This record gives sequence, structure tokens and C-alpha cells, in this order.
Amino acid sequence: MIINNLKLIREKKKISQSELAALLEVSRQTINGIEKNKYNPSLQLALKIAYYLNTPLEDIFQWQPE
Amino acid sequence: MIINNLKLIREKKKISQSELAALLEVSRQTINGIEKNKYNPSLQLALKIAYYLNTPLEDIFQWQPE
Repeated sequence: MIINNLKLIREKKKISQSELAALLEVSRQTINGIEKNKYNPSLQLALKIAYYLNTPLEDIFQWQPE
Repeated sequence: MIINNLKLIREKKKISQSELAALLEVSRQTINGIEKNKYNPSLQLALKIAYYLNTPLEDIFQWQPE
């Protein structure tokens, strides 16, 4: 479903969990938790992740049938 | 936060709450529930909502500093 493949993008740019999380102003554990199973980020926060991370939602959040 | 002011966009094109929800493959209850206050949509689903709705997430989910 969500897949939360943000980390792949993060490692893609060699991104650290701390930096974008710093950019997001949210806990690093949460951000690196989301890729695992942590409650999905709020839509604007997702926009922020995309906007600050500089990547479209689709790439960071994989598209699935569901 | 999210605001979920999708409704306004949905009314804006005279979109049926039912129709996109069907496109999304989710209940109107949920889709029209989210705009009211129901749990925020799955991020991937959100992509789909904008995708079927044909409008950016930000329009439906406006930006709030937090």
C-alpha cells in the first residue's frame, strides 16, 4: 500500500534521517519509523517531506493498486 | 493542519463525493467523512485522490505552518 519507500529516496541523495527530519521539524525516530511502520506523516507534512526533501510523493511513497 | 477542504474542490467541479471515492475504490462515507473529520487518507490514496480529482494535494490539503 503505502510502502513508505522514503528511505530509498533518502539514501538516493545520501540523505541522513536527521537533516530532513530537522527540515520537517519532526522527530528523526518518527521519520525513520515511517519507512518501517510508524504512522504515516500528515499530508502537509508529506508535502513538506516532498517539498524539503525535494522529491515527489510518488517516488517517496510508492504507488500501489490499493 | 490537513484541513481536508477537499469538499470545496469536490463541489468546485461539481464532483460527486461518491464518484471519486469509487475511483479511489473507497467508500464515500470515508471520503466525505475525511472532509468532515474522518481519519486522514492513506498517503498513496491521497495521491490517488488528487490524481482522480485532477488537482494538487495542496489544493485539497492546504498548507498550514504546522
